[PDB]
Amino acid sequence: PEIITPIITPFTKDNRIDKEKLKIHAENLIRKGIDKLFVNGTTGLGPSLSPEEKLENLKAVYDVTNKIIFQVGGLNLDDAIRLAKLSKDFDIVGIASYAPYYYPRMSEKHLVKYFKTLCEVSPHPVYLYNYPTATGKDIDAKVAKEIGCFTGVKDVIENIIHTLDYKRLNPNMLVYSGSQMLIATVASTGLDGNVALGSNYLPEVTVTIKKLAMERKIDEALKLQFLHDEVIEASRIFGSLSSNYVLTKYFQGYDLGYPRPPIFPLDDEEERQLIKKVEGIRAKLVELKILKE
Amino acid sequence: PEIITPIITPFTKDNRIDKEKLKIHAENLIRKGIDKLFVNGTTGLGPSLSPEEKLENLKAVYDVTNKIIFQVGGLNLDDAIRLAKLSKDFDIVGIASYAPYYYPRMSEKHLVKYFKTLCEVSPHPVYLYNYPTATGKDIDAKVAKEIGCFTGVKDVIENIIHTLDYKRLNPNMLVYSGSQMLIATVASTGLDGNVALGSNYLPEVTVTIKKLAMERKIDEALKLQFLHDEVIEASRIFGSLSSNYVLTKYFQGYDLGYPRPPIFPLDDEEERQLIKKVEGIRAKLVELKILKE
Amino acid sequence: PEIITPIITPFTKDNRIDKEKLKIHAENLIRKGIDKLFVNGTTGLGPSLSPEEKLENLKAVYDVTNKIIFQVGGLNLDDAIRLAKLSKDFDIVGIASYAPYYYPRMSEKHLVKYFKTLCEVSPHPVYLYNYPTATGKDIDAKVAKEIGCFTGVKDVIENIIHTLDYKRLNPNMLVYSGSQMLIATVASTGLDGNVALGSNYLPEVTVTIKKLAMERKIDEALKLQFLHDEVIEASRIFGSLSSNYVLTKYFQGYDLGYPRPPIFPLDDEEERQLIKKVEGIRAKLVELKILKE
Amino acid sequence: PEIITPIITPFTKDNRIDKEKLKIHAENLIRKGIDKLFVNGTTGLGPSLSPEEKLENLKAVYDVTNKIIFQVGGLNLDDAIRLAKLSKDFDIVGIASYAPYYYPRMSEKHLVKYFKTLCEVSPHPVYLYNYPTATGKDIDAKVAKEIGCFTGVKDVIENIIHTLDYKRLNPNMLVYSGSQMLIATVASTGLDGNVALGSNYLPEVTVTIKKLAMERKIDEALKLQFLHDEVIEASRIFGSLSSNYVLTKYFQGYDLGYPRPPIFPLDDEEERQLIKKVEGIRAKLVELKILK
Repeated sequence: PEIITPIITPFTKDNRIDKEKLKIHAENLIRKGIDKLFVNGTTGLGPSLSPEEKLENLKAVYDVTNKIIFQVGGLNLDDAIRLAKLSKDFDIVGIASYAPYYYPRMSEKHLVKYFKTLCEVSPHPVYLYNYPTATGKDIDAKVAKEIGCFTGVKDVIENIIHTLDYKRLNPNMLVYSGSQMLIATVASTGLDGNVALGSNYLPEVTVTIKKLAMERKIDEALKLQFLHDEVIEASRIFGSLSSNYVLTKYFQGYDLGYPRPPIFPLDDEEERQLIKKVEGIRAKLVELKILKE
Repeated sequence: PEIITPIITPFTKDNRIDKEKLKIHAENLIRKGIDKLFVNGTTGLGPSLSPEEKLENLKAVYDVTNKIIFQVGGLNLDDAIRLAKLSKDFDIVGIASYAPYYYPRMSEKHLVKYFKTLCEVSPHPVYLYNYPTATGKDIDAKVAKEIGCFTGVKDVIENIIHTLDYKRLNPNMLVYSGSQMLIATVASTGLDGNVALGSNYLPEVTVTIKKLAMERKIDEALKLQFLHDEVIEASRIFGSLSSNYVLTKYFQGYDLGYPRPPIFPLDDEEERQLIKKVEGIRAKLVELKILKE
Repeated sequence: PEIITPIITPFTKDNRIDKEKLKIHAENLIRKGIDKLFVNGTTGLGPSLSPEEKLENLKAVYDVTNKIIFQVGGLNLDDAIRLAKLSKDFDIVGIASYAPYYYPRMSEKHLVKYFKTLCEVSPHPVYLYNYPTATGKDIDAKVAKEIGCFTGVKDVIENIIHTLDYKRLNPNMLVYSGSQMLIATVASTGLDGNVALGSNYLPEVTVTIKKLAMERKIDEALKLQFLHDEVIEASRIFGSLSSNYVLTKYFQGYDLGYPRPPIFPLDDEEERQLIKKVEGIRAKLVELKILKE
Repeated sequence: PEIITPIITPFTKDNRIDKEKLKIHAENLIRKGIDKLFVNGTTGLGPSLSPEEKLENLKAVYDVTNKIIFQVGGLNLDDAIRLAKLSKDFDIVGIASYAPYYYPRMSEKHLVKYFKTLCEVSPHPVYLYNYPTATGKDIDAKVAKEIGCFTGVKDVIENIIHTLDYKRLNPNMLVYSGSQMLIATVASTGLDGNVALGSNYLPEVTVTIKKLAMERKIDEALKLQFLHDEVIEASRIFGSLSSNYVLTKYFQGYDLGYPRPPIFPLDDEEERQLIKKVEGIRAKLVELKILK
């Protein structure tokens, strides 16, 4: 079982990547037991980044670790190809792409051709990043088998049978769930792990749930799952992708800068309200010895 | 954890409930280890049954077992009230209702009042039957808490975090998933069991997956899960609610008659095509000693 | 260019059809210039009515007028067949059915077979009642052509090209829009009329918009269209199907009884709030000489 | 009322904007009666263009006409701001933006702030480009009123009451429908015109339908509407955004190059089947003297 963090991209006030804060964050995640870092995913505002910026993020995290999956996709296939080729000089886990987003009613043949083109140019294993609520497209287990060249899939969906279908139809594929329900996906149900959307700000909780689940301490894991879920709900009040910055600073104790507008930062009042909603959870996690005081 | 079968309603060729086939089927399910029978659910074509027929189903299954959850809902609240009251004389597990279907944009206040009215008249525990893809409405954990009178919920959805939310917000509620992914939901993830949509025709597989999962024989449970999933996929070719009849006859060895049009019966060609698609699965299950040749 | 009213079903406090109030309402609508009355549609709570109740509604309206389309559909095809046959003794415009509702993932073959069965037994022209938001199914122009036996379609959808497609692919079919935008569908865009959701409580507005639109007085019709839309929006505050009763009493001056729970009646305070929301609209309609005070 | 064409962006075989084919196309549309050109819309593959390419498109079309609405939106607000400011030196009709796409569950507050920011820096009138099926967001008449700074809206949706709501709640706003049903939106329903997604390849049909409609000749307008609809249905066989290139070449007689992958071009065989599907429609339009 592995935990993959879709790592946040810190931006400066000038709306450029803050490489030093990114390095600090990646170092903390690896130190806290995260297995692999997924760079330029939704949580990292991948679609908001130019190709150059996607490459910047890779370079900053690569200084720290090579346990990286490098998301390269976009609506200009030539740029995705150029990022795939540029990744050759990095001894990472793989590259990845979401399906082409925005445009409705794209044919299956064109979607398959997009992914097969990336596979044909990739110097690394290729991972499917399936995120239907954001892309409008589902690249399901059958289409993945037709594409035929994925080493793995990250299925960011709450429909857990949909994720298991990949393993059934592609027994050699590494299959990761992005379900919020870590207990039922990270270990012992047929999958290889979880792409954990809350692991940026509470990697200790994610990692401990994984351990407890592997030990079958389900009641103990549930208690932590529920605290995790309360933080997720609180993060949705003002926008989860923006709230992730405030929560990482609060729980992990270092600043992660700003998101990129139109993913606007929480304003002062929103930040204080969000902290009020989670300060009792922090206290409980300290009592449980999950977090340090 | 417990397995709940949403039991099929067998109809005769002239569209009457076949009470004797229903009793044979109910007896087989209990004998094969199903814990409880859910009567007049989607799988039982509940919405296609008059209130008089819904009661007729209860009476037939009650001749076999009292481990019944009696679905009574509909768009005439007086009929649902009458069925709830008629159930006083039956020593059953509970009554249940789906949310009012068909009408779009029903107010939360009116949905809450519908369920609270049933609770006020029920002589038994009341179960929420949540089936958003059919009713067009979701009665989520928060609305369930507001209603405040459910003894349990059957959450027929693949979104497993949605199901866990009921247990987090309502710790005393019995919470059952209708996910196809038995191996995750039946045991060891904090729910009370599974409403197993495929357990009419392969109760042995459902019950064995549960046993293997509880024993931590996950590789063995997975092989059976996949066989189950292949059958579910084949059932979708011609329509699962109709295919359920052919599959029960094939795997369990007794006739269950016909569905009720517009849930049309598979014709003979469709029956033969479906059987060809699953006969290798049957042979595998015989080899595995799950079924008898 | 015809206006069709999907007529309300008035119920008594005892939750039975109020035949006398239905007769008075039907008489008023015809007297105010509505062309045809559509009985047992969504606005009439069709799916909440037993087959016998659907037939009662036909009889009560038929005493008044033979300008009826009789909705007979449901989830027991035998009952819909019964009703179709029972209509033979009524010299009405046609019968109608929505598609089978509730059950998801019904095959095109089965949906086609449902409607072809009704056509085979019908003693009257058969009309498609297309309401995808309520039924979960779209019987579009292509499927209607495949069914091949509809005399007309009522397309209750805001997608106006969807409605025109029926006329393009079925040039001999009568095609009515259920769009809220009367001005654009009641005349001069290739359709045969509108099924007017608000014509129960303001038939005068509906009929006046029709005449103004034919007389090429689009500025005048727009003003009334806007007042009509403001009333529609106010009806959604507490639930449109319930608010339609209060609005008919307020604008037309006679009582229409109660809806059938779970379509709950507005309580006395909700009624007061709704009337305040439309008080100024009534005054404007009186000033414009469309309603007598 | 007006016809607005969301103009195609022609690309070369090596995936560069073909400025000289774009100018040929723009000049033809204007010559055939199109009122305004909407640049970097969905049909122009706006989200597939860098901000630098979005400006390139403006500069090329501006060589032909100033009757331009310049779409500048994207997921880096600083780039949209730059494009809005760069537009100052172009004497055009307005700028436009779609709502931020991709990210789900964006708050109304953040959506409003995005548009109000563009309004604060824009040297031209600002148009809302509402396309819920592509962006996942609906900026409806109520939210547009709250934003309060739109000169106009292009509502790319088949729900015609949704579009009229903008005029009811914002009486001074210019309101255009992107409905396929031209004959109901190009005149006599309270709207200011139509953003016509088939007008790239059959501008004659769009403009003639508008004329006939205004002239109350609804029977003849309907016959053209149906032919237009048959071509649109054919365009969906292999992909509408890709098929629009083949159809423009076939009906207008000049080459428009290629789309940008993953909007892949039709292959030679796909092109032949599409042409076979519409060849009878072309002959009919010629007979009717719509085409020559």
